[PDB]
Amino acid sequence: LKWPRDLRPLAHHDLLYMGQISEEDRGDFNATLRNFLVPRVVGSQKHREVREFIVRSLKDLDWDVEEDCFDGQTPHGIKPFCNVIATLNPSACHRLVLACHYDSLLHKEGTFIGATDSAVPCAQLLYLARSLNGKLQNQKTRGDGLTLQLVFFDGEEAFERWSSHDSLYGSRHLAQKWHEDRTSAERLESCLERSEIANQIDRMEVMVLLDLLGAENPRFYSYFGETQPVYRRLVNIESRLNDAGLMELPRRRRRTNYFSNSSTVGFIEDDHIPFLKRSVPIVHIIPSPFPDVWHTLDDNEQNLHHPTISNLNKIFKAFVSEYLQL
Repeated sequence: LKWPRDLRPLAHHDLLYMGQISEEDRGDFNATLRNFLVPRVVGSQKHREVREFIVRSLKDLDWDVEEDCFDGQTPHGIKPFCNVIATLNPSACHRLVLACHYDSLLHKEGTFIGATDSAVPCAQLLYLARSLNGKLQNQKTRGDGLTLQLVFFDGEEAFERWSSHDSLYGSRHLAQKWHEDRTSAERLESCLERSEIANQIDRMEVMVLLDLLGAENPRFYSYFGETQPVYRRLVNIESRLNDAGLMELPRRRRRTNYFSNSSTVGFIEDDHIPFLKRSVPIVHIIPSPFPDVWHTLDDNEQNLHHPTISNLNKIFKAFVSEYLQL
């Protein structure tokens, strides 16, 4: 079976313009990121402040923003959680869904910033929205049944020992709410004709999950067959960007090669898992191997590699522009 949306390739000139990262872009992304570079412990004050910042930032760009709050029991007792869900055009039938988590790991030995995990991926999502905003507001006007949706999960990390009950507090909750919330094509703007929509979860066209990003030389693989047609667009985009000479490398005539055009499995359990059990196609942008710093106290700003971040932003901007045909 083919992908349900025709896969039409980014115009060369957009490819170039997405491949730019000016001084202002660097400044903007870094100023976005600085707000995240604090420990974001579930239930904490800084955690709350981080959430408020995400919300203000998306509402300031006329997205619909939802704060999805609930309490859950954990090995460390009861905790409040708030997922943040931002949707450009609510009434659009289908969503390209980009996601990360904004909670940080409770480390035993001290303050854990969680720069790759997932401060940077949270910055990346907001940066995309801010930099592509004019185009996103133009795309919305089409009313052609597709929009962009960002989710910033809460409580992804295990408090004690990773298990089915201790991890993914936010995803498990939202996946479930949305599965149970019934709808149909006739209640929604411009569904594709083949569509069989019985609930909100059916409206997630593909879920692209970002985690552990910001270190040198990531290596990604396609972790899901269902989503290989989409994963391929990442490989192709990285390649066009290198051809165009728009990747940042240490010497001239080098090429990045982050997205390996091959696959493996892992099943690195994550925020995708509860959506996957209800048939939501998934692309997990997570590296194999995990970085140096994973879950150490040195997952901090000093260990972030700004040339890699820039390159990835290029790929993500272009990727979103191609999927949504901006």
